[PDB]
Amino acid sequence: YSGPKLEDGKVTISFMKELMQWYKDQKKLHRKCAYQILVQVKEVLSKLSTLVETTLKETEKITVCGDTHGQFYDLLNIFELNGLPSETNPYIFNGDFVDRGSFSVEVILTLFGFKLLYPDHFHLLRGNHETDNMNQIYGFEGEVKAKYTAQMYELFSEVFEWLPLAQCINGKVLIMHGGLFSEDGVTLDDIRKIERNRQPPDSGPMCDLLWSDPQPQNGRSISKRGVSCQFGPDVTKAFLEENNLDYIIRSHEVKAEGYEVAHGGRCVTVFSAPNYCDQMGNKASYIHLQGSDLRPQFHQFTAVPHPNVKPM
Ligand SMILES: CCCOC[C@@H]1C[C@H]2O[C@@H]1[C@H](C(=O)O)[C@@H]2C(=O)O
Ligand SMILES: [Mn+2]
Ligand SMILES: [Mn+2]
Repeated sequence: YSGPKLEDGKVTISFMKELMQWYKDQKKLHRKCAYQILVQVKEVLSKLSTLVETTLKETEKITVCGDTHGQFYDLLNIFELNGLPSETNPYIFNGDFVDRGSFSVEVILTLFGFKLLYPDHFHLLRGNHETDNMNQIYGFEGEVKAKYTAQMYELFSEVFEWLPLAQCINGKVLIMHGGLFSEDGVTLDDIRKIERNRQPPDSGPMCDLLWSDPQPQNGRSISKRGVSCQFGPDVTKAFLEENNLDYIIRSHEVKAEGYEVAHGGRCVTVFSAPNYCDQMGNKASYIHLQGSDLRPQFHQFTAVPHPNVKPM
């Protein structure tokens, strides 16, 4: 009976510590508490712009993480290496929290819980895996149905629809899960105006932000993924200039080193799922930014042990 409980229906730091320990021990958060986090976080997210704009004063830092894919024990490792989230220790998790990994429910409810506890200092951006098509195929819909009910998954889907699509730091660093656009002339204004509470279209700004990848050569190509595009160093350069930006931070691609600096330093990939699917053997990384110095400082980390549940 000693499960983690909300206090007056609200998330507290005490609750989060209890939750993370509960999840470490492979136990289930009660459906009614899961429900409350989901409805409350939907309210919080629905009030946000499609483009979150964050001001980082001279002394403040922020941590940017890439894909986590239900690798809950590696998530806790991030917090042990880099400290728990707080108003003095803000985080951005750049999409793809669920699917692939076997602890997606644990990752996402932990992330939502911290979103509720620190709404102004804990940021969640939508990934391509925070969608129906992907969830149906790649594990999350199954996991929710196994641990809770079909109805619970519908609520998760409707919550994902309210996740912002991009974040801009000090008007200079733009963060999105996928990347830049299939068409020329897209601006920050276009992004702000995206009605995001939906499943992504097959093409468009919303699709691109979740799906596109950088390529080494100039111009654009059809995506190997079958949706969106591959964009070259020249595409990046122009977009940044037209929008008065310094560089972009994206995720969406595994790197053996857990990060990649491409397009002449203008396109940065960060990936936070080490030894992805227990198979890839890749390192992962998180990024430190300061605002007195918006240049990314990379921190590589390796996978930690987890209980014997196979991917998917
Ligand atoms: C094309 C290969 C690039 O790496 C693929 C990675 C493995 C997972 O995370 C990314 C990729 C993505 O973000 O879409 C994969 C996935 O989420 O299915
Ligand atoms: Mn992705
Ligand atoms: Mn991914």
